[PDB]
Amino acid sequence: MTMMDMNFKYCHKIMKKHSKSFSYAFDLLPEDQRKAVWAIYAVCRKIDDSIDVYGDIQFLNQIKEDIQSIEKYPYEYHHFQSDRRIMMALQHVAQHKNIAFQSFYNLIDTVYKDQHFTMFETDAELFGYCYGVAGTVGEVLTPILSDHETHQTYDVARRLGESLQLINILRDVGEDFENERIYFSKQRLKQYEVDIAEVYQNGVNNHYIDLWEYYAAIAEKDFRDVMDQIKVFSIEAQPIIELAARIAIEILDEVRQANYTLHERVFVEKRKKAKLFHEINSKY
Ligand SMILES: C=C(CC[C@]12O[C@H](C(=O)O)[C@@](O)(C(=O)O)[C@](C(=O)O)(O1)[C@H](OC(=O)/C=C/[C@@H](C)C[C@@H](C)CC)[C@H]2O)[C@@H](OC(C)=O)[C@H](C)Cc1ccccc1
Repeated sequence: MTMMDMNFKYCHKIMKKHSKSFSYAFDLLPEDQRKAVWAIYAVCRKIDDSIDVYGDIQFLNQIKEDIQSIEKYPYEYHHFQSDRRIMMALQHVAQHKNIAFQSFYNLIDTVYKDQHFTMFETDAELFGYCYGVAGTVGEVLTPILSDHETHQTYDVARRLGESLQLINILRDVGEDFENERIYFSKQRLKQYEVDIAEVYQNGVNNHYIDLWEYYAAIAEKDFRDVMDQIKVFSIEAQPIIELAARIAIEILDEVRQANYTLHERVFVEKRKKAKLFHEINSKY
């Protein structure tokens, strides 16, 4: 192992321990792309953690400054302030791919702002947040998942990330509620007559199913459009991106099968993921 190998292996360790769902898919990719994805995943997880868990603006400030050092001087040796091994790997990636640094900065700002979770007033603000935490990630991942760095490729990758964020929301509403988080907008909860705490206590009702399915329909339409444009991605990523769309839809059906429960985390079995992947890439 070279030292750089050890940096990527560390990034992999972070992905493998925490990623119950992304990890299976992304490790189906070829080696250079897989490694780049590990470094991006590790950096984004550290960003998300810094606030949610380790509890400091300064660690987040350190991450931003490290990324800024890489952008300004991609070939200089930096004494990274945040996590050395992760930043060395990201710098290696940036020497080989066009990283959309402003997307990292948008992500960091969104994570900062989320510190004080004010509920979203409008779907526009919810979707603005889906962009900030996940559209941005799709943007970062674009030059890794594709050889085309056109408007269309970034737009598809952004939409894929934001829709994945919406699936995540739809799966985790109970868990999120326990953590003092509601992502459905106040405008939409008000329209559908849903109080999450009330539902958490008294079971799923029809007003809630309707609200949930309103947002699920948005997610499903967005995935169909991503699938329509699968070919903007590289030939090796296409099957993996298709699996992601598919698992996303499978999660929506599991929630539905579990009658929209707020009291367990539905998940797609690893064996079933393999079944879905097999089905998919026989077409390739
Ligand atoms: C913090 C983040 C993780 C949030 C997350 O936390 C969970 C948890 O902490 O428990 C998680 O660990 C888990 O559920 O196990 C999970 C995971 O599986 O990874 O990770 C969850 O994912 C899913 O639920 C996936 C559902 C399927 C539909 C997946 C399809 C697409 C099959 C391919 C997700 O909520 C993100 O960063 C920010 C800024 O949000 C990434 C790091 C961003 C990134 C993503 C990919 C590449 C590079 C960067």
